[PDB]
Amino acid sequence: SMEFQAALSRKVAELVHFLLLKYRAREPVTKAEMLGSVVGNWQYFFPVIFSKASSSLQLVFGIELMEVDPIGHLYIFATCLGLSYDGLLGDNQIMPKAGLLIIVLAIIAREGDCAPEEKIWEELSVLEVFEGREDSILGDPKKLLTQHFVQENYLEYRQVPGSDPACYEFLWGPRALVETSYVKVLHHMVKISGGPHISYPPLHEWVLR
Amino acid sequence: SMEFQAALSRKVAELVHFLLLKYRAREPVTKAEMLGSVVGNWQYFFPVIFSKASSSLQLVFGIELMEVDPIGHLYIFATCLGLSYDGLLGDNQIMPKAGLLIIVLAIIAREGDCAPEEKIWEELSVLEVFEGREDSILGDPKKLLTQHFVQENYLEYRQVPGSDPACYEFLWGPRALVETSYVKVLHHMVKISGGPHISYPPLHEWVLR
Repeated sequence: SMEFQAALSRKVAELVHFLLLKYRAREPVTKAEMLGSVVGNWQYFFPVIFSKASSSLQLVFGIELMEVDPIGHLYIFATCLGLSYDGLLGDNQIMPKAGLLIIVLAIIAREGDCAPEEKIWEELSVLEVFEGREDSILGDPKKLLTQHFVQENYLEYRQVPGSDPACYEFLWGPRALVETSYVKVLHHMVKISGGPHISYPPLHEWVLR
Repeated sequence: SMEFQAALSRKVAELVHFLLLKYRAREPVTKAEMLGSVVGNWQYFFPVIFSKASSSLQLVFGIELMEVDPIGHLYIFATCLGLSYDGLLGDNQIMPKAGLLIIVLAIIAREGDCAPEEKIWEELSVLEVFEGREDSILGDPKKLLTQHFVQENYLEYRQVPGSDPACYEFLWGPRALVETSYVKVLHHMVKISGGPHISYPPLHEWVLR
């Protein structure tokens, strides 16, 4: 189970890397090409592998794999919510950033007009992508990442008006307001997570015994 | 020696942290305040400690400590070359970025109009500030840092014209050209490193024996 699941997950990660390379080249991709990457044995597991990889693309990277030919199984890529930014730099092997941008936008939209930076830090600190490197000499990578988002005008960062000592908050920047909307971001979050839960357990009913 | 130098360097790092806090608050600082941070014993070593800390500020962080009152020993701060950017974010404990920005600008100015990104990566990879975290899932921190500099318009990043497959290069952005100049950056580099060296050894003279 644990070994077999490790090997299966390795195949998933290989397909994710292959699809990311296709995305960088702005090349379409077929099921047949993907089976030309799922080497040997694991052909039988293509439905699950594919289904995981696609999911990863949406959730981690903010990239949507879209079937344009159901018969030939031809796929193209789009950035989630149509954003004009994916955080890439030429052909350098760095991670697309649109998923994390959308997560931050969603936290802000959940809170209202703005969100204290502490809420952003708390929410981002639970994501495994930061792999315990908060203590980097250069600076906490999640905060430098939000700096990326502020410099691209998707976010605005400002002092909370009238705070002493100074406190700071994030709002949607002009580019975020032009390219998307509160309803589209919140809908995307509800869609790609599945309907949420955390329902309270039966501590709301009385046994009347 | 090694222990004593470790303790002395720890005092240097404490003074660097204190001066960085003063810089964030845009507060002036006196020698007397600094001795109120060099706790106890190490008062006698204030000349060397100070001299190291100040040097660090220039070389690592791109911050110049400037004496405005020789009698009272009052100091203020400036960003090196007068840049309007230091890479900070509110009161978050992240490292000022102006020194690394100036290093990149200097590599470009050394090469001419532009520099291939590979030269930038090679030169940045020798700096200990990146502490062997090139393999971060989020992306290589030195490349994300250059992304900071491109998004602030200090750098421009573009494909090398006519390259196949695509190669990429860095040039000075409009903000860098407005705020400083090639001569000022190259002079700053010559100044803060001391006059360079790496002179060839006596493999250029003939012993004529």
